[PDB]
Amino acid sequence: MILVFLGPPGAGKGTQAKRLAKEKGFVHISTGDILREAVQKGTPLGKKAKEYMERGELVPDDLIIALIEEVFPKHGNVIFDGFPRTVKQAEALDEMLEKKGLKVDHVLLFEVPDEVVIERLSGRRINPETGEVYHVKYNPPPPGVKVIQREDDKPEVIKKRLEVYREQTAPLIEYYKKKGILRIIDASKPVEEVYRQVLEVI
Repeated sequence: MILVFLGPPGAGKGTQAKRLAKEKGFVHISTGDILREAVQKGTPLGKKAKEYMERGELVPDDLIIALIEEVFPKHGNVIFDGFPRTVKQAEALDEMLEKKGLKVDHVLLFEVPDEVVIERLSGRRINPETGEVYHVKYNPPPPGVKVIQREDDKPEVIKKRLEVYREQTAPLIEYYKKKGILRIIDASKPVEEVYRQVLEVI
């Protein structure tokens, strides 16, 4: 079966993805990985994707689709983690899948209140003399170790970032809602209870 896992950063969706992959025997797919490998190996699509990045352009959607179609497991059990990102990608993904007589079975939307995402992300502190990460609330640094707060983790910026995430994702969500395949997960819950919801929907 094929699953898509979507959610903003801070939602913990990849932890859920990796556990399910391990227990059930899915291939976990991050498009970042497949792209990086193709570009490094210098395959024909790897080379084409590369020219685009060098110019300052996004890699076109049909290229990412073709990269996925290349390394796609024969058994057809995969979890897409954070992809598609747009409606356009969703349409092209659907198209290449049905070319194999396969479909997306479930899309899991990991929902979590803005308030909680801000607390998770904004709380982060970095030792710039190692790069070792801490959290003012969850895992405080020793009083004494020098730590900073990345500009990006300021509540202002994160707020902006969720707003952009929603603008981009709303139409994706609606597209999957229209097909009757969107399952809502309450990701505000303890990790074991989130995993319970995922198992329930599948």
